[PDB]
Amino acid sequence: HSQDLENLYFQGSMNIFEMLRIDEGLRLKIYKDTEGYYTIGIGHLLTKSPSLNAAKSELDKAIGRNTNGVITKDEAEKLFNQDVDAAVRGILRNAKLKPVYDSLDAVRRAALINMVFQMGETGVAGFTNSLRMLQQKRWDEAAVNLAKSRWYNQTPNRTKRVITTFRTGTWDAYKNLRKKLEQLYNRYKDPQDENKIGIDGIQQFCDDLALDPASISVLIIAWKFRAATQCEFSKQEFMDGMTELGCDSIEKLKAQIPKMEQELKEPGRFKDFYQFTFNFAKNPGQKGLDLEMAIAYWNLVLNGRFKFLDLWNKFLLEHHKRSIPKDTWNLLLDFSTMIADDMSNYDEEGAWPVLIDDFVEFARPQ
Ligand SMILES: CCCN1CCC(N(Cc2ccc3c(c2)OCO3)C(=O)Nc2cccc(C(F)(F)F)c2)CC1
Repeated sequence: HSQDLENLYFQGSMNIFEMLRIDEGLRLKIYKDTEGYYTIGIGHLLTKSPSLNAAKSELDKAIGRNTNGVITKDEAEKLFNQDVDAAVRGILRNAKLKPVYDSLDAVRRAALINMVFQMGETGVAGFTNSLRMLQQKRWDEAAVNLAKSRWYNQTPNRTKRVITTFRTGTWDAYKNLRKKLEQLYNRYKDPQDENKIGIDGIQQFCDDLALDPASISVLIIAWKFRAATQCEFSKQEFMDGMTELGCDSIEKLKAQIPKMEQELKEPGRFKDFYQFTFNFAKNPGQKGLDLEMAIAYWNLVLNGRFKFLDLWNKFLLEHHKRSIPKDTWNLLLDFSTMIADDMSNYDEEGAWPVLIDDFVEFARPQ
């Protein structure tokens, strides 16, 4: 009962959790962070173990049920609140942070905690001049000074909101952000289902971004938004992606697209994108991907990368209808990577899909 959120009902509805939900984002399924470690919620590290089962054990232990690696928002808030309590304890025994923290009102304390989550105690303690201004209630001067920092350059939109919070002592920046995202989402949402954007809204989104829906850039955007399926774009996907990408407008999203595209050059990221495509393309009711749909997506994602793509098309157009399983999809990229220009190094004993064995027999003589 100690962690029950009902114990916080005397607070405002806006709080540090909701603040970090906007500034960092909330994930309700176990995922791997930057450094490859299993994480959930708002940046809550579960374990450094490579074992997902280990991560699930820790999570189940913490939540008190068999989660299967999926939690609710309220469960994420409980984890986050533990983390906040630890951050506050640290602040309160730090001679450079305690005096300013103690001096601040509740809303501005949240802004300081936000900073500590982003940059750690040492990072925040480096702002000696600005912290002194805050301790002295010189809010406008503190705001001006913080805006000159590398922090501002690293995360300008988050930093601006945190600074506004210090300037005003209100949640205005966060109310405004939420409203801006709601109003933007409302431009695209399905009028018959407010939980998602349908085909017409996706088209409008593409048009607003000046992109052809058939372009690889649109698939890259879906990948960055971790979209579940090609047929719709959920409210949760839209909000989570805009949050993760640090964007509260179409202009900002447009400026981010080239950066998304560049990520495909970093280690493992093209493979991640390629594998994502299968799940996105497949009918949610089906386990495999219809061959015709697989061809369409292969032609988008592998053109200019897979030197045998045209022969692959010729091969498949002769083939009978089948569901392409995930493993066959995934292994085609590995085939593309290893295969010699004349196919002379294919290992028939490599446990490739039969489809690829058959392709090599078809192609070697062409
Ligand atoms: C070779 C693969 C081509 N590809 C297939 C999927 C098409 N499509 C759904 C869509 C988008 C626009 C359409 C349409 C269907 O029919 C008419 O106009 C989507 O990408 N949907 C989508 C779903 C969630 C998020 C997003 C995204 F974030 F905008 F990128 C797009 C876009 C074109």
